[PDB]
Amino acid sequence: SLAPEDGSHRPAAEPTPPGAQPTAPGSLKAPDTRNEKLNSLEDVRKGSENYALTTNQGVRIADDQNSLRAGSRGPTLLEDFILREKITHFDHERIPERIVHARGSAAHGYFQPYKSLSDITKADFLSDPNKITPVFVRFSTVQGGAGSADTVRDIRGFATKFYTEEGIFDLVGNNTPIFFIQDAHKFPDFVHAVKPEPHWAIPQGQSAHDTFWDYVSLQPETLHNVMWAMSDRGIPRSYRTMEGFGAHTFRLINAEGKATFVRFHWKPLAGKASLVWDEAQKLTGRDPDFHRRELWEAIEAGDFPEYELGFQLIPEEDEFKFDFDLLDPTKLIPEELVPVQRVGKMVLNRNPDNFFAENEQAAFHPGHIVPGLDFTNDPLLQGRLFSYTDTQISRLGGPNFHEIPINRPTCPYHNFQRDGMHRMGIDTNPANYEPNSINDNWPRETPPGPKRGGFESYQERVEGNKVRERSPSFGEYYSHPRLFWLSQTPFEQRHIVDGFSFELSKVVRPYIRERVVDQLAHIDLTLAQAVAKNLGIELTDDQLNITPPPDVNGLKKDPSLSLYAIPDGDVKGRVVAILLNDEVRSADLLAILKALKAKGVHAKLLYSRMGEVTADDGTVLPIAATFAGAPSLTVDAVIVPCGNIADIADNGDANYYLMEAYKHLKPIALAGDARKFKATIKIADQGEEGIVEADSADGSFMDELLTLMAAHRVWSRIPKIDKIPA
Amino acid sequence: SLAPEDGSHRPAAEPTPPGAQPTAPGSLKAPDTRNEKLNSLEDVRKGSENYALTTNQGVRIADDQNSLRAGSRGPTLLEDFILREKITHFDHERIPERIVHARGSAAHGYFQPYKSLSDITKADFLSDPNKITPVFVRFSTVQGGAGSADTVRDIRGFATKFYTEEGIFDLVGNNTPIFFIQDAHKFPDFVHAVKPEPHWAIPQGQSAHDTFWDYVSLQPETLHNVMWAMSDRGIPRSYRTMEGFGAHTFRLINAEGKATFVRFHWKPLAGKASLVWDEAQKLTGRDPDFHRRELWEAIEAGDFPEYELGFQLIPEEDEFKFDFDLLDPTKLIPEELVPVQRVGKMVLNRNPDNFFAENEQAAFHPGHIVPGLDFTNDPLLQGRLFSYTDTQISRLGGPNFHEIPINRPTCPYHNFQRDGMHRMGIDTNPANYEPNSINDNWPRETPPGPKRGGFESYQERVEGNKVRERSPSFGEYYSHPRLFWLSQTPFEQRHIVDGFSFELSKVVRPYIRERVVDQLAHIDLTLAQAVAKNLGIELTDDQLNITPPPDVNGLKKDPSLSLYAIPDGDVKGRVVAILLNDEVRSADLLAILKALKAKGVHAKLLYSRMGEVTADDGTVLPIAATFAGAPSLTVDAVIVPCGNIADIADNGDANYYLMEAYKHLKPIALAGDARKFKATIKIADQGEEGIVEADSADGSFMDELLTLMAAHRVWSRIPKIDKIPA
Ligand code: HDD
Ligand code: HDD
Repeated sequence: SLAPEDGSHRPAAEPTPPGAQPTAPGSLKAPDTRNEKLNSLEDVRKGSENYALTTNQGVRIADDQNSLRAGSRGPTLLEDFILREKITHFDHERIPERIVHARGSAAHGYFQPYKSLSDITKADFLSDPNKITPVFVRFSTVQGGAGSADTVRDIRGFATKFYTEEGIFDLVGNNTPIFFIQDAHKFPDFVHAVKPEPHWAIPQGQSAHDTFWDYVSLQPETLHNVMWAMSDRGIPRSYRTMEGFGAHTFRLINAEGKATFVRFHWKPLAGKASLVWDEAQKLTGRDPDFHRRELWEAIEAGDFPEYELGFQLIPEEDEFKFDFDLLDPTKLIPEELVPVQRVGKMVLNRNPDNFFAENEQAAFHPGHIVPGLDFTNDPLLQGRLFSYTDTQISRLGGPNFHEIPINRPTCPYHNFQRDGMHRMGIDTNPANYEPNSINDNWPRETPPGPKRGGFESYQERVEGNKVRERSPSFGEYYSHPRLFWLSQTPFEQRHIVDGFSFELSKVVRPYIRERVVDQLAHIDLTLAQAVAKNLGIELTDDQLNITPPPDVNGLKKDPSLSLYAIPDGDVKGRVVAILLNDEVRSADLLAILKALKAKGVHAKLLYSRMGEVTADDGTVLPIAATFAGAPSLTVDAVIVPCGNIADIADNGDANYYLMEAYKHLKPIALAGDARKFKATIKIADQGEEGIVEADSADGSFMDELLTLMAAHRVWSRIPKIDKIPA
Repeated sequence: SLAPEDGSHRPAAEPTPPGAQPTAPGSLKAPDTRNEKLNSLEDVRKGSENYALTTNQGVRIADDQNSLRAGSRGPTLLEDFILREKITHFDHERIPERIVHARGSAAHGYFQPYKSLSDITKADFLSDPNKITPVFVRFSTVQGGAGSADTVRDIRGFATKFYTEEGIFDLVGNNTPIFFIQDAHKFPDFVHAVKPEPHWAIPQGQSAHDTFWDYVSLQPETLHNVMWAMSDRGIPRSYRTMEGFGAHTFRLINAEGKATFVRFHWKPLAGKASLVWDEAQKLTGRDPDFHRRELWEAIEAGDFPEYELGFQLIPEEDEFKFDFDLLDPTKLIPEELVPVQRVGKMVLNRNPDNFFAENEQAAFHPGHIVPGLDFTNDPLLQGRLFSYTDTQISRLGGPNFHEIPINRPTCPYHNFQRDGMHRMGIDTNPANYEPNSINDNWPRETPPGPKRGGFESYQERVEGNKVRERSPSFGEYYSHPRLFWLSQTPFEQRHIVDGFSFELSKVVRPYIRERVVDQLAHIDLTLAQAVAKNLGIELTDDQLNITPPPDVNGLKKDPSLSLYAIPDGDVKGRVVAILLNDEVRSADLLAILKALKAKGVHAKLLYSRMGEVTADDGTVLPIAATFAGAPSLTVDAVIVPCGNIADIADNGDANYYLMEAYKHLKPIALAGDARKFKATIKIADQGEEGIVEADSADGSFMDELLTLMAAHRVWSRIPKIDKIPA
């Protein structure tokens, strides 16, 4: 019942490209990768090799194949305590998934600042460019269950737990710089509207349904984040290729007590890249685990996800200086007005050992701040502070959630709190209260100060009556949506139009579509007309006369809002499909593989069956997957080397592979006789931008392909795709 | 007052076909559809129209848009009890999902027997053909979470709660007649192996991964249910078009105390029908809720799902008369040996009101039997009896899950059990123990009897030592897989071959593929060779020499094991895509639509945009969805009426629609000029079986199409589709 004699059951404990080895728990794959937090989990990591199988009580089991019965065809006996322990534990494996962001993928890593920020913050983790702070990061979707798909259109979560020497700091952000709503009190209304509808629990992972567009049409504050969700930001290529944002204005507090307003940013060093909608959708079926898998494999390959932490900083005296309210989380701060200052780099360099223990049980909460940080009055942030503590009581079984290993501080924690379900800490303090004389008052309060001080809130002035009232300054809904729209490239605009058109086409009640289109007419008439057309709606004269909203502080556009306007391509960690034939020209493959390796681009070798093919020079080529098993959806570009092309010329799946990649705007490269495939995707003999062709795969051929891959997708091809049946 | 003044926000309370109206809670959609259980839920149904919005304590809310703060831009106050109640309930909405069958869709209905079964069972619900028993049924997948996709390849659950006059009877079955393993002690090993792998939590909703095939390769008892899952059984068209089975041998006990062994069956009156793999997988992406949705809409349309309950019955004296053990749940009872006797009909005729409250909280458990039934020593069933009670303690929060309204018996329940979390029932009995004199010993035990008696177990003889030992009678693994294989049509066999080839191709460790192939070589060499070819694996002479397993009691096949060998087509409730153009020939549409209506087949009118198109004669045609919005995956056939075909002849989506429908073997009909599309799918001028074509949609056109639909798919097309790129 055992391992194969060759040791091929066990993956190498070395960095390896996606698909080369089976994936494995982080500590077995990369045992020499360490940080303070990873090491501190060693008390609870449990091995297996050479150990006897036991009950949870430590009793060795002799027969784990059978229940205890009265004769071998008889009834099962109640005294079989081994069976009931095993079954009882199985029967209770599940815990409540998170209310929102139930679907997510996580990894370990570390953070360090570029330079001390003690001028603006006394936060210890930002005080020294050579103090490393471990992190645990969870990326997520928002609406779907823990078993929903990755590549849905949705906001993405981006939560980072920093295990600092002065306490845990959780920066709990999303991949867009705003949220749908203004006050936490409306959170259950918004989330109930986007979630599956309550009578039938449909649809999963989709805002494309009546209730969501109902709420949107009636709550125009939502339109800004909806524009982002309908843009390609809603369907990222990978969690490594999206931005992160804290959304709210927080405060930094320095040693001298000065407060500075701050918004948080994460910049992806692998660049910004998203899928296209037909590709993302079809991908939730071909591989609902695509982003989870891609993150885990990138880490196993050494393509560590890296992010730059950046701050937008606004002096206190500048609170009222924009034409929007800094505390309104439906408003972004344009980088043209306030630049992002580089703060530090985060590297994710190890996967967890057990998803449930480390990922599913992790609890992030934006109230977990540290000295040198503070809140503001943002009314959405204010209510979040209540929820993230409260929800852990059911999700994680009670108030000792900070004792679940993933959640534990690596710095000291001591206080007079006691008991609770599943209490691990055994307190020896004679006192469980303070003030106490019986333990000389320990543990003791600590005055605030420059470093290692107690937490004291910034003494912000509060003046007003007790009111349930929206600030009048929040009552503007169109100008940020319009600034975002004007900042996208024409093809990004087209995809926004297509997203609204596609979603609203799935709204059954036509008046809801109409009301949404009327809201679009208040943002931008070209957008509104283009959506209306697709819905067979005609704008009224009044609608055509709606005055567009004002510019944002004089800005006609801000290109930092676009995924693609300013190139920031990085091909390392991307992947190519190489479509094999039964007689590959080995000279082509040599050159292809060598150029890709030089840029850290991975390859997957595909064929019409599994096993091996032999190349022209006798090289045996192992096959990663079939053309159907690993579709073009899962790769960044497609290369077809020369060889016996007749072998694959009339294979439907091979031809379709190229048609799907073509439709989805990916680079394709055809060497020698592989150019016969140009007829399948209707390329003229002259060739075209985005299809690489030559007599063979040489220096030039690969350089070309790699240049296209750095530009991500071939946007100039878009007019040519609506005619192809794919 | 936000409803549209035309009342179009509210769906009509009358049966309407899929897509015609928004879906609704069953009691608002079909208020006159009643049964005793639905009626008994009235005490907890909560309405809404005309009511003031309140806290849960009944306090009217004035402003549900804002938190209470100090100043309208000030901090949120802890005294906002309205905010905290509303966020608290939200923060705790989730409960743990089911350990297995997390993904399920459910409906209300009723059951009635055809005639009294008093001669063979004293079960009250089967005693009288005029006794109607309310039921609640949940259908499910097995592996994936509650938010996973419906049309995965997996076993399906089919669980029926009968609310009988003598107690709840739960018939908790699946859509295949056996299970993967023999003894309940291995259920967590099997389930852990099929579920997402523990390091990374991948893959969702798929057995296509290493650990599953590792376990199967090492436990040949699994192979029979694996054959079922690899066939088109693993991807049903609808919950209305699969079979249901209790799997285990149970007992019926009559008034005279005679036991008869029984296996339970559900026959779908809508026939057996499945998807094909490429369609199924793509549909998990285009509509992960397809089966849930199809069930709900069939019920709203009046196409109620109906099933006939049947029994395979075996006298006690025949226990040992088969080549396999009756208590072995890896073995089926071939209907050629033991016919299914028709017992009664179940009709599902109303959707729930609230999915969480009725579907998510429902608790089914096969130990919930009633006098007139009993168990056997089947060692899988024996362990199930422990699990389904235990698991509710966490899932539903304690031992009072029977007081959750969907779970309550409709008949009396009284006992001495008290307290527990969530206790609803307020006991007034002076006594909470028996025997007692202080309440005259009430409630009292009831002797067994012909009717309305207490439950007494059949006094089966037990003789043996206390052993953890598998019966040697269970040690045969191959002959049932082989009988199943030999019973399939050739196209079914090919689909089995492709299901194994596709799954093993996702298994990263090659030695596991090889070991599975070797197991197949023990079942049937043709199967094993065909899967080996697809994997690039060469059978050894030893493997080519393995002698096949014996016939099952002289059977070389049983056609009842095939989905399609014996025609059982039913078109009612199926759906057709109609591809419109901007000037449709109205006479064609009249003929098509009326022909479909007469046979209970639905239509969806599709185009390149939403809104309307106008026919030749000026009739205005409402568009249901776009070609891309409602892909051919979601229909059973496609009809292209004549008109201005030039409108759509160059539309990539229109073309691809037909290519996808064609690849997946679906009937396609083309009228007048729509026949120019013949070139898109490569049909010969003189046409082919499975393509209907004529000058118009008059005469025999619609009959020919409906005939194809009654046969489900165009299996003869299979050799044609391999070369088409779609
Ligand atoms: C007042 C309610 C509330 C509102 C207004 C917000 N959140 Fe939240 N959030 C929760 C209440 C909550 C929560 C219900 O507490 C969750 C799910 C359950 C839990 O553990 O946290 C959560 C989870 C959650 C996660 C997933 C953390 C993880 O991976 O485990 C992220 C990334 C965010 N939130 C980010 C945001 C952003 C960017 C918001 C707007 C700027 C926001 N939340 C507003
Ligand atoms: C000893 C463990 C055990 C084993 C051997 C089985 N089950 Fe089971 N089953 C459970 C333990 C369990 C459970 C974990 O207790 C579940 C999930 C949560 C629940 O309430 O019951 C369940 C759920 C469950 C459901 C879903 C009910 C619903 O819709 O809520 C169905 C249809 C079945 N089972 C059917 C089967 C079949 C056909 C089996 C093999 C013949 C089988 N079970 C063996």
